[PDB]
Amino acid sequence: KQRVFIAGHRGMVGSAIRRQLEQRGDVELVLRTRDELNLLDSRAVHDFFASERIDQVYLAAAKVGGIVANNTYPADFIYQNMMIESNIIHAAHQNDVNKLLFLGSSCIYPKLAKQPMAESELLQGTLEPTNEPYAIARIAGIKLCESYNRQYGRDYRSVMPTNLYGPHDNFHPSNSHVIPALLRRFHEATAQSAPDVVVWGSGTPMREFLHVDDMAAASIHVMELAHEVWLENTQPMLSHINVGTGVDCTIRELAQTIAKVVGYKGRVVFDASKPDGTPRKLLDVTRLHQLGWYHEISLEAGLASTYQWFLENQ
Amino acid sequence: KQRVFIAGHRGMVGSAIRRQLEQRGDVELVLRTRDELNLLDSRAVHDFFASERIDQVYLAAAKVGGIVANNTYPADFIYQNMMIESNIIHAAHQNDVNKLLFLGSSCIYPKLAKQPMAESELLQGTLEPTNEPYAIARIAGIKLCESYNRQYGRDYRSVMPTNLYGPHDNFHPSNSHVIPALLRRFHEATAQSAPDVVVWGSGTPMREFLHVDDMAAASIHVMELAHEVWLENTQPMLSHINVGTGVDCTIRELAQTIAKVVGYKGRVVFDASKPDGTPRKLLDVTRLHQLGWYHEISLEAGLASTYQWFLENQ
Ligand SMILES: NC(=O)c1ccc[n+]([C@@H]2O[C@H](COP(=O)([O-])OP(=O)(O)OC[C@H]3O[C@@H](n4cnc5c(N)ncnc54)[C@H](OP(=O)(O)O)[C@@H]3O)[C@@H](O)[C@H]2O)c1
Ligand SMILES: NC(=O)c1ccc[n+]([C@@H]2O[C@H](COP(=O)([O-])OP(=O)(O)OC[C@H]3O[C@@H](n4cnc5c(N)ncnc54)[C@H](OP(=O)(O)O)[C@@H]3O)[C@@H](O)[C@H]2O)c1
Repeated sequence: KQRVFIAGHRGMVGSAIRRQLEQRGDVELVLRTRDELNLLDSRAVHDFFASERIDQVYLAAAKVGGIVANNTYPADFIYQNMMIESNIIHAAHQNDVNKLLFLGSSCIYPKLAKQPMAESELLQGTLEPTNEPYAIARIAGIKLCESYNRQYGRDYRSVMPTNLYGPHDNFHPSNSHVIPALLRRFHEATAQSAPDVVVWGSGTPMREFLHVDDMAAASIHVMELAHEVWLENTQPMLSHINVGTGVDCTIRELAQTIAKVVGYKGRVVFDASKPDGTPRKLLDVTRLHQLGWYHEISLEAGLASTYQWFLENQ
Repeated sequence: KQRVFIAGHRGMVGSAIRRQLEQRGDVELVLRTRDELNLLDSRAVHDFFASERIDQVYLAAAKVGGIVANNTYPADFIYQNMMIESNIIHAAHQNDVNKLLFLGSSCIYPKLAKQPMAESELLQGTLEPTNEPYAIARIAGIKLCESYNRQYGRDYRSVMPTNLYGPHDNFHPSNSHVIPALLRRFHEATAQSAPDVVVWGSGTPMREFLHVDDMAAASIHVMELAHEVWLENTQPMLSHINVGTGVDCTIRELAQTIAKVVGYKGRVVFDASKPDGTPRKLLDVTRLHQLGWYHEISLEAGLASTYQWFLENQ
């Protein structure tokens, strides 16, 4: 059996990967909670790699937050992500771990990128300021992977998710991520018999959403492809792979779908006196498709299962 | 007296800073060689900051090299610079060091930036591939400084030099940096009575060069300006300051000047069958000038003194 370390295994993405691999009689999972292993401590991370005989790493540990957190604690987001990724990648190489998958973010891309965003949009323009420190740390993780690949002949791959949703998200009305926020807001409005739920903006911007279990499936698929196939569809210094659906949906359609999913019978209202973001933002997933993976979970089916998860975990 | 840690004090830039501050009866220098303090070791760096009562840090330690090294050892250049800067900045903040100057590189700028390059060219386009890993590590250092400034109210400033030359450079014919390489090549051609020295390219590209002692002077000037004056001339998320002359010179003029400086009486020859780089590359130093510093060392005077340094240190 392959000994697989899922860093960050209790996180939203890491736990989705663990759920699928836990079914794999060919894999032996090696898991450490934060309390057992602080990924910021270089010595502790090296001691772990020197004693645990790992074959593969899923690097799903990160300091991640929403708009308020990213603007309020920028040093936490840059410093902690730099250190976690540098520690893990360095220790993996020192202990002859040849396979690693770095799970990043779509905040890597420029604020005004061409849509849909192909992987080659990386570094083509200015970042969103809210996420800039975090994004630079994420980009440094990709470039660590590519530099170890080039200098040492490692196989350190990387995937960048689009907006994610699903079990183990933060379902609080204040979340800046629209899916969990709206699921929660509509749930509470249906409990209260509120006449309406008002969403800021016009509802016209188009966005892209992927269920976390699809993210995990794509991630395992990308990790386990033959190296020559992964090489054919990447370039050494442009190596990351976008993971998503490649399909747009208006915030209007999303909100109306959520309202149906939850059984809300009041009105969804958009307040267009508040500003919209850019008109369209989504990943180009041609590379992923070419690599033979296509998502399985449609928005309405994924929202419904995600809401059932929330219901069972209130 | 202010207790000033010059990280990297034996380096080309760090030693220039040390030469000038060593004359300052208001400053107490705290210096550690690599053998005494490995800047990659987070624990050792934190122990140093916890015991040495530092007031100011000049962060001049880095893993720096030329074209062959950057392409050959990309992981060394990204990983070591990430760790040195993350360790120092984190330990400085944990121990209430409020003032720091991060000394970076002009490789931060896009390959096809607008010339002359203002600070706002950062992140506007794709990096030069040779230096990409190094450049990302450098950019992460700026963004660490800005994030600690914003989250904690620190005063972690940053300067980006143009091409540097001067004492303590590597004067080997194989250096990819044109000034030290040409000084050495012309020195050897004058020793050998070689009829000519052939330089690849046409000699038409325009480049910018700054003597290291000017770099050090500008760096100390920027570190010691009042914070409100530094704030007036920067922005929190666009905080770095270019250090240079702002003036172009053709590689032709440079080579002919070097030949005169060394006393070569053979011919300088350009072989235009070999390709040139971009036609023009230099920093816009308006911000530095506005902050009241202007370079003092002209090219011919700086080449002559630098050659006299080489002569005395063969
Ligand atoms: N506040 C937000 O809006 C928010 C936050 C997280 C996730 N999300 C949603 O979930 C999506 C995916 O999140 P994600 O899975 O990347 O993040 P995540 O759910 O926060 O998972 C990151 C995992 O890394 C662990 N970790 C962080 N630092 C560690 C350290 N020093 N040592 C060991 N473990 C460490 C975290 O543990 P600890 O929790 O113990 O720190 C956590 O289990 C995000 O894109 C967003 O859609 C939203
Ligand atoms: N090969 C090249 O072409 C080359 C190399 C260096 C400088 N330069 C010229 O000099 C210009 C400025 O160079 P620079 O001053 O930034 O570089 P530098 O002269 O190499 O100085 C960097 C200093 O940091 C020290 N350092 C690096 N890692 C360290 C660690 N882990 N612990 C403690 N000390 C550490 C180095 O010590 P150690 O030497 O002991 O590693 C060195 O003293 C470059 O732009 C170029 O013009 C050229």
